[PDB]
Amino acid sequence: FKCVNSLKEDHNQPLFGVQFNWHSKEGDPLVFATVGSNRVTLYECHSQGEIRLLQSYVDADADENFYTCAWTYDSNTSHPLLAVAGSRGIIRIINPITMQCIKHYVGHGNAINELKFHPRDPNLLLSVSKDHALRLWNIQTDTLVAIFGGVEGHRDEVLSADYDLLGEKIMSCGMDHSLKLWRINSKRMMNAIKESYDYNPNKTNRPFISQKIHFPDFSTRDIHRNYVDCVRWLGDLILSKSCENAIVCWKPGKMEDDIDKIKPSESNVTILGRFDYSQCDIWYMRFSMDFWQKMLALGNQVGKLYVWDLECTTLTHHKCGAAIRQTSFSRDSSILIAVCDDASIWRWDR
Ligand SMILES: CS(=O)(=O)c1ccc(-c2cnc(NCc3cccc4c3CCO4)n3cnnc23)cc1
Ligand SMILES: [Ca+2]
Repeated sequence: FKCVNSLKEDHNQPLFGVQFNWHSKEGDPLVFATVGSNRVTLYECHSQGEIRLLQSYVDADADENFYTCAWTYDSNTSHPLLAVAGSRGIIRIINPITMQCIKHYVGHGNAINELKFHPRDPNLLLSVSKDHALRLWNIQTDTLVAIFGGVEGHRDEVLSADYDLLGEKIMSCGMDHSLKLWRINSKRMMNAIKESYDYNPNKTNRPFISQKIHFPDFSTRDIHRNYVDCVRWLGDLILSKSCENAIVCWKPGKMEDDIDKIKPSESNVTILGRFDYSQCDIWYMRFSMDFWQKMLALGNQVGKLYVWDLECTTLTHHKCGAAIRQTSFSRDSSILIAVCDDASIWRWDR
């Protein structure tokens, strides 16, 4: 990787999220989104390291602080859509063509820390919040499918979640140090997803009833000893990080225990490896994997970019010294984008 370009956003506020759109064709434009302050900005990656600003969405609320964004497509037309949320706990669905807000979802009793679209069903949006719960939305019928939390749910703010390869289960983590598994391929959850597609507030006067999932399918507080701010699946394995300067690769149960044969009572975990690094002991630092899950990338609090081949390397520039909050690889992994606390964007090409 070589640094081929760099730019700073005029608002000067930290950039907390960055996502390439992976739903674009080959030979179609390479687009990425950035979130920070009350803004969502679109960019196009061109030949010889050029970054072209497409458009920005500025939210009406000046005190809204976007923390996350995620890309989806309209199943019927294949046109891209972008979901954004943050400190207001409002989900906004933006039309990237016109950078206009199509619709919004209110529900969470505090800020939204991460947004994730279901890997198979583009209408299924997962939100994680400071209110201790996860929420699964059907953005086609504008319904709240399920609320994950309560009694045996997270006991503090949820910082991250990720679906497995096929979107049969979610793993979430937060300030309570725990990592919780929630199966969505249960009869109850599949009937709720099916039911949510048949709902229309125009054909009934009764509300749609959300599944209230009070108990996870697995839980552990044995991986990390501090806030768990990032979680991602690597097949049936889990990669998670705290602020203890390591990304831990682990799994529920014992060495030969199948994740789908694990009972909720399961008290064992198996650590399969660690990715050690330095100066990334501040809360809110995300790691990211490329489309193929062939590469791992994590930025540190002083502008260093760690990149590991999953089949280490440090990417530095003297002008890059602020905390790198999030990174994103293009679908083909040829480009890696890093976003910083000083509103700066850094482009690294293979
Ligand atoms: C410059 S400062 O004033 O010290 C500061 C620093 C961090 C935050 C902040 C960032 N991010 C989120 N949530 C999203 C999130 C969650 C997990 C990992 C992760 C992210 C974004 C990057 O890595 N926050 C929720 N509440 N505060 C925050 C706000 C102010
Ligand atoms: Ca399985």
